[PDB]
Amino acid sequence: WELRCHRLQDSLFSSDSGFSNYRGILNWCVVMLILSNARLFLENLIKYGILVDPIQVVSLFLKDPYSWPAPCLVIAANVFAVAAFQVEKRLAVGALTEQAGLLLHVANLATILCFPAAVVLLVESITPVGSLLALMAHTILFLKLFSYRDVNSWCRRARAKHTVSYPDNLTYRDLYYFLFAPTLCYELNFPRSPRIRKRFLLRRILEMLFFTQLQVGLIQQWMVPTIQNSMKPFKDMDYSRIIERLLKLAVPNHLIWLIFFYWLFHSCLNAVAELMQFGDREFYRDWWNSESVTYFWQNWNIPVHKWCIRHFYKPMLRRGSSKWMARTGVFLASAFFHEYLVSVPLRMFRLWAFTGMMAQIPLAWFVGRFFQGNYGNAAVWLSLIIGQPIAVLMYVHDYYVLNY
Amino acid sequence: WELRCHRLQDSLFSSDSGFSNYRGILNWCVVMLILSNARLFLENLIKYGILVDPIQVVSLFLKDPYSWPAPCLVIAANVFAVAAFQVEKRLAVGALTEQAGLLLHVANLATILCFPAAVVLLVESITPVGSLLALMAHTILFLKLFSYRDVNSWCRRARAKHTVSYPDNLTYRDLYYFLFAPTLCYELNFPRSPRIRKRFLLRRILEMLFFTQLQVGLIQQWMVPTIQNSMKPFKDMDYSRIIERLLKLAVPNHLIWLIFFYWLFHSCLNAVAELMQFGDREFYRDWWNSESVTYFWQNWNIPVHKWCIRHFYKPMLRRGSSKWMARTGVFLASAFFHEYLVSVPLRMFRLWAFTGMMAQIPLAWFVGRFFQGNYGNAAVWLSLIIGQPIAVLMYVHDYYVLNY
Ligand SMILES: CCCCCCCC/C=C\CCCCCCCC(=O)SCCNC(=O)CCNC(=O)[C@H](O)C(C)(C)COP(=O)(O)OP(=O)(O)OC[C@H]1O[C@@H](n2cnc3c(N)ncnc32)[C@H](O)[C@@H]1OP(=O)(O)O
Ligand SMILES: CCCCCCCC/C=C\CCCCCCCC(=O)SCCNC(=O)CCNC(=O)[C@H](O)C(C)(C)COP(=O)(O)OP(=O)(O)OC[C@H]1O[C@@H](n2cnc3c(N)ncnc32)[C@H](O)[C@@H]1OP(=O)(O)O
Repeated sequence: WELRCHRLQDSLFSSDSGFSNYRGILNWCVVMLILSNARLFLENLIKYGILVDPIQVVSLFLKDPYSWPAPCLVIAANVFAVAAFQVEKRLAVGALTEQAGLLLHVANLATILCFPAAVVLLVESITPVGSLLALMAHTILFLKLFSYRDVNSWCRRARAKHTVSYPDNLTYRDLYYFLFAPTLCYELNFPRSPRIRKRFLLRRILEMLFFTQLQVGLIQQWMVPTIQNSMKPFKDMDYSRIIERLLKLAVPNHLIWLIFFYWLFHSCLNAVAELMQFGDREFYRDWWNSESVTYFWQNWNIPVHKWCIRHFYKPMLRRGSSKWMARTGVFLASAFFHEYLVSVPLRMFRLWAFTGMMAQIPLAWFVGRFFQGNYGNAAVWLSLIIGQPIAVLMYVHDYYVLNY
Repeated sequence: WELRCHRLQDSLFSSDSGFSNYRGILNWCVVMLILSNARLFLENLIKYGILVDPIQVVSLFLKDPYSWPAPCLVIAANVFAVAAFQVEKRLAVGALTEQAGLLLHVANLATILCFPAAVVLLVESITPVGSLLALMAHTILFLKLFSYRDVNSWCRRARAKHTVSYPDNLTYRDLYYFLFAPTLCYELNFPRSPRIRKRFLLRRILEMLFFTQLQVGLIQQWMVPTIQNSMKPFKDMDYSRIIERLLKLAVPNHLIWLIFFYWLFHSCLNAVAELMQFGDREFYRDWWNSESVTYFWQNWNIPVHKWCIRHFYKPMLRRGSSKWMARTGVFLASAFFHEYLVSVPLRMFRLWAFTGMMAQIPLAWFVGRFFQGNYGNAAVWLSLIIGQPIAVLMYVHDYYVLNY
């Protein structure tokens, strides 16, 4: 019975092991967060929720609507929605010329982009956090209407040669189901879930509330005191002081962005999809396992990646153009939308976001051409800390100092 | 081109996805620890390492050896090692009766267990942290010598009917290579690595030093102030106060035990195995992914599990006994060794460790019969926080209060 029991192996944590199953770490983080903050979350939940008076605020908005510009914009987006729908319904039956339809759709999209920006920059009575919601609603509406017109154009061009054909997909039910759906690519037959899971909805709502409380606590107890150490704007300040102050904020800002990602792309979108019985719930991929910046940029946001691939990248390639030109176009569009979403709601136009997005390129080349394995993943995790979140934190800090 | 792109799926974080690859979380923890504590680690490393004078302490021990009982015990363990080796070498050639050899081996093992305990309980000049090292060395020596005599007995009984046979494996080189090897199961041919990786050794030493500094910082900045809030012993204290105080210490104690596991079972053992070119490096398995307490107890420590299975469990089953009796025997041996390793170095004999190990049973039954999936893993992670680490923390706290 002298037989052997040892054999060449390697410990699980070592990179040469090829081990990947680490769900226990996630469950540990959840258990630690709950054990540490459950009493405070319950206290704050009772305190705030005992003041829940939605009828009060609804009536208040109903007494004077012209004093709340952000919900008025979120409501007026439906005018552009109905305009695009009417253009499409006339294009199907009505013999409206395709060039006229294209021109009207381009006008509708340009107005969708330009109207909220004008109303925000001109009306000084709108808060810089409802302005962001209005601008996000209008950006999402712009992308969704682009996809809508594109898919309907494809189906129309096809028609010249349990399931729904082309002309019977133009209804307000389908259009509005698409407008509220957690996706930016239009289809005629969406995949559906069998039923609404109430425990799933409850857990998602609890996650949303808990991470909201956690983010407010993080901000008000870690970043506001650190900012109030020396309240000066980042503009008109030596680079040494800028870096010295950003070193104290890089970590809590990173945690805030992580909580943003989780409670926005996992819990909120799954709650919406569960309420709507939406089938496809692939809203993200393993960006945390990225070994280069390009993998992270592709896999951190799947809706926008699908949109860029299906309506912006591949149509541009099919018309004849090098991949470099299409990548440059995507880069410029992303920079423009970063500006649209950051500078406009704050009315603060600096060169920080642009140079951040620019310096993101040689960093990507370096991480791709020098690091590999777990060191590439560490370099990506480090680039997330001193990358674009810093360029947004500078804006938010300068605004909080200049305006309070 | 109206074809579809959506399909029924589920987000990666949801338990219904079946996703497991989460190495990015580990790399994130490492990057965060480094970014947060690198300056302090470098400062403390410079400060302490500029005092490195090993020749000084070696000479000091050489001037008066009778004043340092712990290294004298760690040195005197070699006497028992050589005694067992001589018994075996005489059993091979020398016609020593097998019953006499068995009796001498039993006497040697009983002395291995009883001598350090007596020297510790009788000599009051030994520190309660060198006492633990001596007791651990003698426990490990006891287990290793048990395995040695068992394997040699198997090979001898077989003999009555690149590679090494039985009689040519009895040498001081092989015995001492086994004694320093990170394993408790003896073999005649160990698997070997091809070469010593210097970068691997450097990273393991750096991990050891870094986690040592981190643990000292955790203790001296989180648990010593919390203890000094009201310095009273856990004995002669109301249960309400006991639980109220343990609630403030459950978390840092858990983090301390996690760092213990990592820097002891991964970095230290891999450094030793790399210095010795040891092949098998499976020192642990995915205990963090456990869905019941039994899986965790089996997979958290692979050396002791292999020992219990190969020399204690299976030999007991082959002689005829129900599985319940063997499990009870393992439980009693583990309780005895917990006492031997905790109570003796502190000279403090209470009923806390025994009732902790006892209450571990109905907790295991409950977690097995009620929870499943990620909830079982959460229950196991919660049982690790209020389980045995608490029963060791009570001992250490009472000692630190009573003695300083
Ligand atoms: C917005 C809300 C945010 C909430 C909080 C989120 C937290 C996230 C969590 C944690 C990180 C912290 C936050 C870090 C980041 C913060 C950034 C902001 O917040 S800015 C704010 C404003 N928003 C933007 O400015 C848009 C940002 N970008 C995006 O949303 C997308 O990720 C985007 C637009 C970048 C996706 O675009 P693509 O990179 O997928 O596009 P293509 O270039 O077409 O990629 C396809 C790739 O495949 C290759 N390819 C080649 N042949 C192909 C083929 N046949 N088919 C497909 N691909 C092909 C192509 O060459 C390309 O790869 P090749 O770049 O060259 O390496
Ligand atoms: C020591 C240094 C620690 C440093 C820090 C570590 C940190 C760790 C990290 C994080 C957690 C925090 C710390 C929590 C824990 C702290 C506890 C202490 O520190 S106490 C201190 C003193 N030491 C002890 O008292 C020993 C503790 N125990 C151990 O070391 C082992 O894990 C031990 C002895 C429990 C392993 O024994 P088995 O459970 O493997 O033994 P069997 O019962 O034979 O298991 C085999 C199983 O397979 C089944 N089986 C059935 N047929 C089989 C067959 N044919 N072959 C094999 N198995 C079979 C058997 O029925 C059994 O499973 P069925 O229990 O019934 O569910």
